Amino acid sequence: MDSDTLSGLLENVAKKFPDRRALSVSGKFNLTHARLHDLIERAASRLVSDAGIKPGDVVALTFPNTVEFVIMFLAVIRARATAAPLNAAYTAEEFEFYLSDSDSKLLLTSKEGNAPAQEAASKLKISHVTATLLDAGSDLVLSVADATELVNHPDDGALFLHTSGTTSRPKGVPLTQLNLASSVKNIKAVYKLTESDSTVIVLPLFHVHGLLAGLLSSLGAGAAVTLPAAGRFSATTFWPDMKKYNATWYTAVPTIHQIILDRHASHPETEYPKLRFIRSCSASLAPVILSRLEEAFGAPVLEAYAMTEATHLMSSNPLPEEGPHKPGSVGKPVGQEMAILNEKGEIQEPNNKGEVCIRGPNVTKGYKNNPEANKAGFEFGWFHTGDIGYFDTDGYLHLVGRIKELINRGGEKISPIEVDAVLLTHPDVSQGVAFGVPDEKYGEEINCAVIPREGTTVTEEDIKAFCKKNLAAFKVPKRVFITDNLPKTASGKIQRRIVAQHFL
Ligand SMILES: Nc1ncnc2c1ncn2[C@@H]1O[C@H](COP(=O)(O)O)[C@@H](O)[C@H]1O
Repeated sequence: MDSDTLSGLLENVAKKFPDRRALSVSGKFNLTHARLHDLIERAASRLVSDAGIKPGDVVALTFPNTVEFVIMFLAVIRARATAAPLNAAYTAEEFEFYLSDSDSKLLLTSKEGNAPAQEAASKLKISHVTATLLDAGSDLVLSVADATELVNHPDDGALFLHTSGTTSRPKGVPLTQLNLASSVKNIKAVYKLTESDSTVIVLPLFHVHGLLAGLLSSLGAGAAVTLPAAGRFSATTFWPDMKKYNATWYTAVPTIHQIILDRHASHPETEYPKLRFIRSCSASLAPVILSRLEEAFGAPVLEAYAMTEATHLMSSNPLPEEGPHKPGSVGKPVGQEMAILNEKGEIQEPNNKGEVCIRGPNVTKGYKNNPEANKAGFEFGWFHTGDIGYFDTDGYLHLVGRIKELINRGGEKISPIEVDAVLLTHPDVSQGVAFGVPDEKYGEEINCAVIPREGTTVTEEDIKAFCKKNLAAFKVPKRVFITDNLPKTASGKIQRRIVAQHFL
């Protein structure tokens, strides 16, 4: 059943499991793998014959998490075109930038549309076409007027995204059919996803975590995916959806797991479904959150490490049946090479820190139009992640942090990851984030911000005293900012430099 293109893999899945459920919209749609497959084929045929989509063309998509997004995403890559999913919340200015930068030739939206995206597309003279799924007797309806021997090549572009800009400049990342097929195989393999598995999407599908792990790897296993009725995560409908659609796992970022834990505290379900595992990725999972999750929902919590340039998955803790999962660790490399290198590019022995570097068929060939970033980031096939970590003697990776977020206090580098984990263990802390700030005496100093739990009162001195009991003195935040809100990216991450800037 494996293939080196995602479209080929999905064709194999549809032929083997045509009547298994593939894609549900809560309360509304329940598509099987054959039905979904054919909706995609017919939509791709319309893209080629009626919307003039040629191999190598880029098609932008901006949708909530909907059935139309799934169908059209897969129709675009099936037509040998590159999908560029974009955040529906962008301004017309941002849409204009991303549409121009990706070389999009077409903009797809729902029937309801998106006014800023359409404004940007009109200005750039990029065609706009809408997509609507009506009922189970009809093809998906495209607003363009009136596929079989399309051949998908592994090196065809399939997915185009941009990097976050947390520590560097936002760069364009082109990913191929081969990149996608490889990551879907890796993700399926390490979690042993099969056609009996089922999940609910609780992350945006325009970022690789929700897209590759939640959606595409499920489909690639003949498994089922459910989208929330309202096109985005809802803490109140989450467990009803997980129960009704027989979910066996889910994946989220730590901030979303925290929201789910808060909901369990204020409104526990009388019963929870028994899951195979719960997955965390994209930002550090504090050990205390791992333990709270395992206690609350009774399933093993497996942390993974991933990035856009690796088409999501790089490493993961394994299934209990294959090995332990370690709090504070992101587990072992899956289906790719990984090495810890010092600044002279020498491989490090276990328990020696250095830059995490990867090599494999899941890794982008290179940033778009950025020969200097490619010369700096790639060497003999190996990509430099910008993350500092080390392997323990079991070969499990422990992340220390992004190179440019480590706090250099008088020659000693502090890990904000480490301190975050400690902050979240304070009885009255709901959220917390440590960050580096300038310091006249030490060059850099560590500060942090915390959000107290509802109805609790916390002081800077409380937090500092608690930190002192649990960290070497040099790591203790010198200033503690109390606040009621920490901004998050759409990918569910708190950006350290933004918080720092806000409180300085
Ligand atoms: N499990 C994790 N723990 C800590 N950091 C992570 C984890 N997964 C991803 N990251 C970080 O997220 C970055 C990728 O972010 P992006 O590709 O911009 O969505 C990585 O290079 C790491 O710095």
